[PDB]
Amino acid sequence: ERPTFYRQELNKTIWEVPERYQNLSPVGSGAYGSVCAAFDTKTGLRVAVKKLSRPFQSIIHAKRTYRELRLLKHMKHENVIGLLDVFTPARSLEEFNDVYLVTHLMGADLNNIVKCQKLTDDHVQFLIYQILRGLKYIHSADIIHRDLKPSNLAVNEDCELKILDFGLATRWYRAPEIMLNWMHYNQTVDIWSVGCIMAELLTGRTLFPGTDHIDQLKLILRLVGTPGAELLKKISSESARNYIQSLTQMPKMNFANVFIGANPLAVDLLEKMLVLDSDKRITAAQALAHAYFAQYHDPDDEPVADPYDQSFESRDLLIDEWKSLTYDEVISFVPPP
Ligand SMILES: CCc1nc(-c2cccc(C)c2)c(-c2ccnc(NC(=O)c3ccccc3)c2)s1
Ligand SMILES: CCCCCCCCO[C@@H]1O[C@H](CO)[C@@H](O)[C@H](O)[C@H]1O
Repeated sequence: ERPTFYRQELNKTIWEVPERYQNLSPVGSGAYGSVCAAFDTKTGLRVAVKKLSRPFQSIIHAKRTYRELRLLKHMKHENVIGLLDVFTPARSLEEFNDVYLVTHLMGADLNNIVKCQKLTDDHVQFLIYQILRGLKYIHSADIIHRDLKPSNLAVNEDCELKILDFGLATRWYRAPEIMLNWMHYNQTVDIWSVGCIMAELLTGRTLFPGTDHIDQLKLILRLVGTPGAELLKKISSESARNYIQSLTQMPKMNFANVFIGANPLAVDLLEKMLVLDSDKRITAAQALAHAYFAQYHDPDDEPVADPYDQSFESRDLLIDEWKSLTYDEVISFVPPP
């Protein structure tokens, strides 16, 4: 049957949750809603419960709620945030107004683990491996993260890592094409980010700590060189081309000297991730097979996602339609094993 709910005032609204979730304590809040830590008596897990704010206030809010719930329900992988539970106190669609999402309580992100220090090479292999493993899965669903950074990487005390699309400096890890509003993005935009994160774990220093947009791009070109002919022939914007040919030629730096001291296999991998031309960057699948990850790579335990129907993105529906579709997704949810 339906669980027994209780009501408690938290973050200035009445939260109504199943009695399995105990000891709600706010962690934080913002425009999106707010989040309480709780204990799930049923599973023995520490969890985070998020009450969405204004989920159906407008067409756009409603479609965003639907998008969020669909994504969360589809993501079932150890290195990606997933859903333990979703609930509403409403007993019918007619009563449906509030959506609550439940996931594992997370207490630290990659910045907290790193502390601007060098990590050991073995530690970097393990962390980067997990990121790539999660990215293979995400990319296999025809999804691109687009803003992968340390603040979106949760890590527990066993340094098990999960990719998030939220947080628990902002542009230092972005692909250069993303910062130049290129569109037509490749999934390897995320691989650029992995390269920036990996470099920083090894060296203890941000790779491209630009002061602003143009400075970021200047630091990038100084390392990887100015665009070569092969890259230039794929640029359709006549302003971008003539600006690019007008810059002084700079060669690609010698990565072996830049990251001197590093495992030469790490250097090799960085050379394959941090390529300006997104078409020539290594994929997540290819990177998992790279010799750097030999102690962790298991081709039979690097799973891919089921096909992910994102056709709803192209649709323009009424608020009550998005609301109804969301309600269907709440009611049909089956918790993980
Ligand atoms: C958009 C903003 C956020 N959303 C969630 C969240 C919560 C439940 C379900 C889902 C899908 C996301 C967040 C979440 C999820 C899990 N753990 C946390 N934990 C924390 O924020 C945290 C931070 C410091 C100390 C202790 C705890 C937050 S943060
Ligand atoms: C002056 C700085 C130049 C930055 C060049 C970035 C090149 C990124 O690479 C480009 O990505 C596009 C997808 O986004 C693809 O369509 C192109 O084929 C690919 O070359």
